[PDB]
Amino acid sequence: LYKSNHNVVYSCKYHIVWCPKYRRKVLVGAVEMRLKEIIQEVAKELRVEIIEMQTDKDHIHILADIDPSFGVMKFIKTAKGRSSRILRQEFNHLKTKLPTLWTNSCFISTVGGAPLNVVKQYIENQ
Amino acid sequence: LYKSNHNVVYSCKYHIVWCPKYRRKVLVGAVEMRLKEIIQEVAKELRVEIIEMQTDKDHIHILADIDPSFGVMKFIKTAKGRSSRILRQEFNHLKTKLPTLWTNSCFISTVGGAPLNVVKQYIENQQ
DNA sequence: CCCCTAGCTTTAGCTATGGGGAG
DNA sequence: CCCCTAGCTTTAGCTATGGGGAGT
Ligand SMILES: [Mn+2]
Repeated sequence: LYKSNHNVVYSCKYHIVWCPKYRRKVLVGAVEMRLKEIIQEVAKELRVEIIEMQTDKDHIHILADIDPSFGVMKFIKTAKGRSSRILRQEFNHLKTKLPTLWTNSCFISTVGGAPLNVVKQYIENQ
Repeated sequence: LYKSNHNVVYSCKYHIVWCPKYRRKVLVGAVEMRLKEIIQEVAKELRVEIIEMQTDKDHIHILADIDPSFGVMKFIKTAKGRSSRILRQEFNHLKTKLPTLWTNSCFISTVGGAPLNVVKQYIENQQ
């Protein structure tokens, strides 16, 4: 459930989705395997909580908990950016067949239900 | 439902709650009236979408849509900070009875349900 | 709507409530 | 757990995945 940063009590979870360039179904086999590895590593390094993360031929789906003071875009930037660089060094076709691994676009959807009774305990905890 | 910033397709809504210092029930009458006014003004200025916002004696409750690239804490900072300064200039007791209007704490809860079928249209919209 | 730019990491490749520009 | 600091607006009063020092 909830977690607390310096004086900020939060529960922030997002549904993030992004596709490779031209929607090329390259996220398969060893590539999708490596992709998830690097993102988990990034998440640990950026204190991001990876909840759900399944990969599909032409897109990835991540559900993460991120400190509102940190920023979703910051996580996405390291995720997309590092993956592209690292992958393009291992899987050569990613570099030759595509100018970049990803696009400058992503899908962000906030997830969570109105947590009544947790609001009241917060208030009384003040 | 969804809005698009430069290449980012988003739907980010938060439930924000914060209380005045010492939980002093000062957010009533003309004070609560002015509080909501200023926040609405701030929201317009920061392109924040004020959905729900009711005030209570010892705490405010806001439900807003915020561009993920902008940041929730940025909106919160301007909201708490501006309100505190402006209010304490109008309602004198707020300055004399309290050292500051708010505390350095707030409650942030993400709200929204898994939008299947919007995910797919996004993907297919990627050409 | 697209190419450029500054900012920052991956020092390559992605973000910036981004910018300026058609005509 | 708290007081200080830099950053930024409100130029007062609030944030910073904040900091550093005392600390069951
Ligand atoms: Mn899917």
